[PDB]
Parts: sequence; structure tokens; C-alpha cells
Amino acid sequence: GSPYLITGIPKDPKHPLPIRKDIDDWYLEQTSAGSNRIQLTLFVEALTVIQNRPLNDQLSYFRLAGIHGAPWTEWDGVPGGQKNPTGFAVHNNYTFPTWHRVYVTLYEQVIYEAMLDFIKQNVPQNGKADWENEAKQWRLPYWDFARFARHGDELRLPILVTMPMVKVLVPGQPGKQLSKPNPLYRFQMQTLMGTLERPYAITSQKTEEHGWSFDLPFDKCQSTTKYGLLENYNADVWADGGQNWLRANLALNEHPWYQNLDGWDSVPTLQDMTFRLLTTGGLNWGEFSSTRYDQAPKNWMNLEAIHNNVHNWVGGFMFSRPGRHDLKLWGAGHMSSVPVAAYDPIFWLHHCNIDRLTAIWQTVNSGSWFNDDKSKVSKDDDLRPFHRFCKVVFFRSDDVKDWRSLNYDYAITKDASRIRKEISDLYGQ
Amino acid sequence: SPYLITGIPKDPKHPLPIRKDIDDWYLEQTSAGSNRIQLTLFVEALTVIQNRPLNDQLSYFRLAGIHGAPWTEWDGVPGGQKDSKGNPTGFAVHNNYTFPTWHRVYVTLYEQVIYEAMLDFIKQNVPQNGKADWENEAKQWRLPYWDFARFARHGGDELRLPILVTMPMVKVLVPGQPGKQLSKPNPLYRFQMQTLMGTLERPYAITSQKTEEHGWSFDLPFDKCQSTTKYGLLENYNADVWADGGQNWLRANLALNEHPWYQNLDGWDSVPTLQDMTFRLLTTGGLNWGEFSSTRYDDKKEENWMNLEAIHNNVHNWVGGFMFSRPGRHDLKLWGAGHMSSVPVAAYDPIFWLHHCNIDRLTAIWQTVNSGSWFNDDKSKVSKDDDLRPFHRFCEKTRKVVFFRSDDVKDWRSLNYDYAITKDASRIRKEISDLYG
Repeated sequence: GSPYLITGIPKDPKHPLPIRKDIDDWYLEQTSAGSNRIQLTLFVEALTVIQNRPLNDQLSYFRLAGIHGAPWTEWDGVPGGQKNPTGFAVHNNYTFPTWHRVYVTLYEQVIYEAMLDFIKQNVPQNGKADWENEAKQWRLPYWDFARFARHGDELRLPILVTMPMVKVLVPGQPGKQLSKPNPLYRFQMQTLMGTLERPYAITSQKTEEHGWSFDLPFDKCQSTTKYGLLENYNADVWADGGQNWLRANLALNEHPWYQNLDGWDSVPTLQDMTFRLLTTGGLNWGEFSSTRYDQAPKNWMNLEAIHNNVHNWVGGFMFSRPGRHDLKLWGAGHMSSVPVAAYDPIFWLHHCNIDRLTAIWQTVNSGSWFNDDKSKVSKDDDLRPFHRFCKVVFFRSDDVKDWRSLNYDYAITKDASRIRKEISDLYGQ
Repeated sequence: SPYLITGIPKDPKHPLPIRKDIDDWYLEQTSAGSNRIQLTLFVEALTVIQNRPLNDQLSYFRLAGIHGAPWTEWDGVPGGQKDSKGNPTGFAVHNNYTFPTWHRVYVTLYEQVIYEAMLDFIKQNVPQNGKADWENEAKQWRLPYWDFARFARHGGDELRLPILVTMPMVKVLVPGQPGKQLSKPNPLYRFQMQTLMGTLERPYAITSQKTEEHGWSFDLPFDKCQSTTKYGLLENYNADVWADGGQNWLRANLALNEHPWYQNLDGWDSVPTLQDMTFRLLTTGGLNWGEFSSTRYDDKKEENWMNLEAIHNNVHNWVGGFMFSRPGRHDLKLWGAGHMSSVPVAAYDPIFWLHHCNIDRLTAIWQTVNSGSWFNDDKSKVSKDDDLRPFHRFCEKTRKVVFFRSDDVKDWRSLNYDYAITKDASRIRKEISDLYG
């Protein structure tokens, strides 16, 4: 049904600006004895429904991920097949943060709507009000890739992302938990993705490694993978190369930046680079938002550059065998490849945190919004393919300058009096 | 009970069938067309065996239980044994000269149980017209071995876990409908129960297992695992991760090729790769059975070659993951613990058997080029006549049920299997050089 208006979760007066929580904190709460476990259940059941929707359902997980890149089809009546090929997503431009702000909100809203469906069909009548109230309080959790994980000093993929199965409530049965395949662990189709019905087939994707072109064999995958695609391995391994989360964690903490860091004062960790992003003063929106601005600054990195490295480190960015010292990080996977990154469910949790970093930076740089010579040109670009009710029109970056208009917030931005102390507590050395 | 172990029965149409390299076998089964009957048989039979209940002593859990935890009876032979530390221990022999022969029988038990389950599968699922062909493949099938010392082929320069062990799903034939195929969970990828193993009914619960790392004690939380894992157990990770810590096969492959030997190699001529260490095992002259077979021969070594058991101990570590507690930063790349590194629970990981199949093959190779070296040095002679509990056999001479003893399996061909490499005594030294030198 289109156009599909993207609004964020509708406003309820007894749910003022609910917050998007850190996914590790949220998971730990939901699985504690003092929680009803309803939000975890709702998220798992809803995302499972969404992933199981057919290709001709534009609110299926496949089609939502397909907005970003391959297989470069139409969405919501907006044509695809743009050229050479590429998707709706903005990369290397100043609208990178705002295009993705709307994309993350779309995902969140679709999940919320599926939660309501689940409740109507599965919850005892006397429990629906309670479950609905949890659905209205739920927002899409973020993965804090720059925060040291709880340990009863290491950055880690989310707890829940590393679990193949997850236990959920059986509505109306205080005892029953049931273990189910975890829809956050990976996404797979019922066949190899390169054999999907036209026009949905996922092709191999070109990459360059040590000055040679390789074909990343995503057409040969049935499941998304982190690090599991290696050259000169049998293609039956590539069908499901695994969620090799230990290697992703290693990459996050070894922080092999792709940038040349000659002349830098130090090689920062991912936490310290993030800290500098949020605390370095005097930068304009174009400098903060995108690689396009750049001779490049040293001892600081822009949001998109950090983002690009984290994608590489989560997905695996070396298909062909590297030299001896790099073998510890060998392997390629979806998140390192723009055309197919959005299929890995961690994509959305990562972009939730990029959205949070943007909100934080906005809060402490309120005068810098598409306001310099460079980013000014792009401010009024249509953020296709996303529709809103003004007449129905395309989103523009100014529409989402205030993320609260989309009826979510972050704890760190809600409590703005403390924001500089909180940035220091979380990410300061 | 008793379950009489014989090896797969002799069929005159199938003289001494061979145990194949499981990567070669996998490619034979899947590459030159869809010649997938043995692959289907192995997958379907092992799936049935893994899904048998605990009160079936030919269930996967109970067969794996023979080796170590939970330290119960099998085939009417009581548990309750203690090891050199005074801890509970299983029937398995470690640190004695019967290490190779105890495990030779164990591997044959597993192969025999699988074959019997293949026959049931065929009777239940294969139409009359296909029975002969499928029965022929079952009778020719033997347990494949994982050649941990051979470079993996490219369609080679590095050692790797088996292709098939790293696949979560596998495609099998539908016997009823030639041309039709189904993707199924791969029973070689991992083994799991339907609850955490620490909460199984008495007396089968798997406890945590105490291990030493850098001089300090750790309780490896195998009680909190539903699934076997390679490297997935890390200290101060949430227990929900431990329930199924994953098959982290890239880390296992890294360890195999980095070969972090646990022994003190001070003053060695060089630090051998796993392939070269295996070469040296097979080609170093003037060794006796005791020296070849066990870490017991020379304690100080464990305090320019390495014995079979010592190599086996390292390979178990490298497959399973041997660091639960977080190491120094320079060693983080190999952090993580898992079942294969822990004697009490290693047999639950399906790769255990493929590894031990190659340990059996290495023993057969060594025997072939060291004729007469067999429990007859001053140290190993005392163990020659040990009962290999709990394994029963029918003695044809006395017509009694008795335990296996090492001399019963001196000739592995009496158990009705062989290895290609041991077929031609004229060729074996060349083949050792071709593969490992």
C-alpha cells in the first residue's frame, strides 16, 4: 500500500519521546528476572514475520534491505536500476547522515507495525493492553560500537547478535519460554541469493584487494556472513560462511584503519576516534558528515569515515588470502560491501548508532547544519525513495534535523545538560 | 548388551574397503556430478544416531560419553574411574601406551554403529529397485579421516578443518525420487542436546570442567552449553552466548597454521609446522612402540621430533580452542575455548571422530614402516595385555564374550577397513614424502 508514509512510531501522549536503548543494556534487562521479557519477544517475533514476507511485499526484510543497494529495484513506486549500478542510499555526500536517519526510522516503524499485528493475533485479550504498551515504548536499539562491553577493556558485537537462537515468551504462559532462530543473527533466503526470481537476484560484487579485482561471491550465499567468504574455498562453504563474531571483535579492537595515518600523533582506537568525533570543536556540517569534504585532517575522522571502517571490521574486508600478519583477520562478508551490507541485521543497529552520533554532534554543534559553502548545495536534495505527508512529497534533510519529530530520542541527547560528561564517561580515555 | 564390536561385516564383494580423506570423499560425492549416496547415508545415519535418547547406549551422546564426561556406565561396564589427579575420568586411555589401540577400537565402534544405522535407513527409505545400489554403497563406505597435516586443495598451501565440518547445512538425495535433493542440518557441523548439557537427567549431566591456563585454575563452563563449540567460550561473556558459542572454524584454521605447540621446544633445531612434525613422526628411524605411542614414555618432554599422542594433544587444542581466560594482547587473535580441547567433552564434537580416524591412520602408517615395534620395549610391555574397557568382543577361539586387548587390533584389517596409503608397502615412503615432506 503506497505511498508508504514514513512517520516514525505514532505519538501516544502516555509515551513521550521513547528512547532507542543500547542493545546490550536492553537485552540484559529483558532477560533479567525483573523484566516481563515482552519487548524482546515482540522484536524477535516481529522481525521474524518481516523476514518471512515474500519478495513482492515491499515491507519484507529483503525489500527493505534492497532499498540500500543490490539488487537495485524500485521501492514504493520510485524507480530503481540507476547507473555503474547503484541504489537509493547516499554515500560520499553531506546527506549521508540524513538519508540514513530516515532509512532507520522506516525499519523501526515497519517492525512496530508488525508487533501490533503479532499482539492482535497471539496475545490473550486481557494481555493486549500490556503488550501494546510495551510495543509503544519500544524503539530500535543501537549498537554502541565505541563502548566497552560489560564484563561482570574490549569492544564487541552485540550479545544478541552473536546468539544463533533466542528464547521468547509464549503469551499467556508465565512458564513457557521457547527457543527460536534469532532473526538478528543473520538473514537467509530459501535458496542461494543469486537464484532469486528476476529482478531480485543478488549478483557477485566487484572489489579491489591489493590492486587486483575480485568477485565477492554473494550470489553463492544463502545466508549473510561475517568473514566467512575466503578465496579458494569450496562454494558450499560460501552458502553459509558463518557469523564469525570473534574475528569481527578482533578487528574492532585492532582497528586496522584503511586511511593513511602518516604524520598522526597516535593511532587512535575506535573508541578514541569516536570520542574525538563528538568533542572536536569548530567543525562545520560538511566536515562532520561526509568523506566528500576532502590534505585531509589528522588526529580526527569524520562520521562517514568511521562508519566505513566499522562496516569493514564487522563484515570482513579480505576475500583473498593476505600476508602472514594479516591472516588473523582473513575473510569477507556482507557488511563490508555497500551493495549487500543492509542484508546483515546488524546493519540497522550500526546505523542506529550512526544516527545517535549525529544527534549527539548536532546537540553540541547546534549552529552547523548544511551551512557551509560545500554542504549547502545538497541540503534540499530529495531523499528518495522516502515519502512523507507535507500533499505527499519526498523527505528532505531539513524535515529530520529534529529527530524528535520522528518520535524517538536517545538517553544521551534527552539529558543534554550532562552530554559532555556522558561523552567523556563512555568514550574518554 | 553386550554390544559385540567387529567392524563392518565382511562382504565378499567388498574386500577391505578404505577409509578415505574426508575432503577427497566430499568432492568425490559432490563434484563429479551428484554421486551423493554415501554422503546421504552418512548424514542420515548420523542424524538418527544423534537423535536417539539417552537410554539408548548407541545414541551419539552415549557413544561420546564413553570417552569422558559424564563418566557413567556403558555396555554394562561401570563408571566411577579416577585419573592421575584423582578426578573423575572416562574409559579413554590418555598418557599410556595403549592410547592408539584403545582409540582404534573406539573409532571402529562408531563406524560400525553408523553402518548399522545406514542399513536401517536403506530398509526404511530406499525403494526395491534401488536397494542393491544403496546397499552396495553402504558396504563400501568407511569412516573418513581428517588429514590435519595435508594442505587443503584449491578446487594448496595451508591446513584446514574439513570442508564438510564447516558447513551448517548439507544437501542429500531423496532415495524415493532420483533427481530430487534436500538441504538438511549437517550432523558433522556440531552436536547439541535439547537443553543445556548441565541440566540433563541424572546421571548424565555434563559439569563444568577444571583446566589450568597460565598456572591458574578455570572452570570451563560446558554445563552451560547446549551445543558443542569451537573457540566460542570466553571468560566474562554472557552465558547466553555460551549456550551455543558457534563453530569458529576460521580461528581453528589460524591455529593449525600458526602451530602454537604447548611443549617446551627450547634448543630444538627448528619449530616445525604441523605438517613437518607429522612427517618427522612417520619418518624418524630407530624408535620403539613406547616412544611413538605416548607421552608416558618420557615425562620431561611434556614438562627433534614429537610422539603421536603429543601431536594429537596439540591438534585437539587448536581445533577446539584452548584459551578460556583472556590472554595478553599479543595473543588475542586465538582467544576462545571449546569442546575439542577438553578431554572430558571432546568426543561430543563430531570432528573428534574424524581426527581420531587420522590418528588411527598415522598409527597404521607407522606400524607399516616399523614392523615388529609393538608393546615390546621395556616400558610399554606391561600395558600390552590391558583390557580395553568397555569394548566387548566375541572370542572365536574360546567362544566367550571378552574385552578387546591391543593384540586384537594390531592388524587393523581384521576390523575390515584399510587406508589407501597402507595398501602398497612399496609406495608408502614415497607417498609420505609426497603428502607431508
